[PDB]
Amino acid sequence: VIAVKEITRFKTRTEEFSPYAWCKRMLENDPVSYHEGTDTWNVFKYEDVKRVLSDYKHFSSVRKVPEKIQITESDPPDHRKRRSLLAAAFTPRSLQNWEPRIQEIADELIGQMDGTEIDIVASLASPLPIIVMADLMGVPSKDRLLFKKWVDTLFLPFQEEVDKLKQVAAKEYYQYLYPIVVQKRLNPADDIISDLLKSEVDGEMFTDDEVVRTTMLILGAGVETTSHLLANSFYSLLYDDKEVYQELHENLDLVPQAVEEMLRFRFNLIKLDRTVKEDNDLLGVELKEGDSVVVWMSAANMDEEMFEDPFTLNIHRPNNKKHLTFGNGPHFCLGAPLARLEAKIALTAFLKKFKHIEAVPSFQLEENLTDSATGQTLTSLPLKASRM
Ligand code: HEM
Repeated sequence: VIAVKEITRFKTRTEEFSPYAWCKRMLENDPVSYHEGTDTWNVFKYEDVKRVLSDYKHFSSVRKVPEKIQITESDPPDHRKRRSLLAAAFTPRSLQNWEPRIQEIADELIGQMDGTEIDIVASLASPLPIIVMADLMGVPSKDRLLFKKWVDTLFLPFQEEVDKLKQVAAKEYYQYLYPIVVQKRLNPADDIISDLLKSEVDGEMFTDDEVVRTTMLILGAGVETTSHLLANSFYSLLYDDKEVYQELHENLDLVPQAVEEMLRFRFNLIKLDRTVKEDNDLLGVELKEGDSVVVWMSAANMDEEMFEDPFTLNIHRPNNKKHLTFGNGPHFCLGAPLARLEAKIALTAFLKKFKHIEAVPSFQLEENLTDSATGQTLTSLPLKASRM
């Protein structure tokens, strides 16, 4: 694995969190770039990133976990089958049915917020995805705090005393959930575990172990990323364009468009890796089998060939939803509708309750950021809210 910081070599976390000047420089001066220190080819332009992510015949997701559940690191023809197995639990019917459940959870969390000082990461951005996933999975509401404790340890964290805590949590999680999975095979309900147990593609079906382990992968894909989107949205409403909050407060139908502009502009720096599978000179440079390619979706999202005035936050830009933050092609995020729905529901609920927010002047961004797979992520974000 190549960390972003090995390529950017930025001095501060802040420059990764707000990397606009670097993206511009790469897009304009070196859009298909060889980085000798990591032996990577780096792709920045929108059209090139989109093509690389479509062209699984030349750019593989297999680098260098039971196989049936390894969806991200697989290529066609197995990838399609493995994705379809999981997709049975994320149908549009299910997503529509989830909306009132997610609403109720967001209402409970916002319910507990008071003109007092709120840590939006601790009070909303972290817990909402976790509590939602517990509910959607079919974990009994009585065990929510216990489940959340394991998820916090495993997926927001954060010592080779840490390794030990995670080993213990993973075992506790597995021995909690496995008997639930067993019970649900015999008595299905309307929940993710039950839908996974019934899923069948070309005669392939999940074992109970595979169901449990798929739930752990779902958490690993969805918790920290969704929390990053929620926290960054509030960051942007506090520090990027202060008028946007008022616009959304007076017109809640703008919230989905605002979420797409946060995915475009405030999800930094997200990249994906591929490995060349078939020799090719289609990016205009010849790459041979085994070469490493890094596609920078954060930069593609700032490409003026696709997005007008790309270094400005603009929720009215007509084509923000063409961003590449969820990928493109065969591996495009299976969670994207859920992620979009959680963010719309959370923001809307907060906007209903609070007329104004304001930044806390003592907050230092550099001291409240940590690494993640999808870019620098906020460990807290304080704000003052006016119930007004
Ligand atoms: C803002 C939130 C999210 C972001 C930005 C995000 C981003 C991504 C990206 C970029 C990929 C493509 C990886 C690749 O091509 O190598 C991906 C794949 C995936 N995402 Fe997400 N994701 C998010 C939330 C979620 C959630 C909530 C779930 C599940 C509940 C989830 C499940 C998946 C799965 C299963 C894949 C693999 C799909 C495949 O390989 O066919 N994601 N996501």
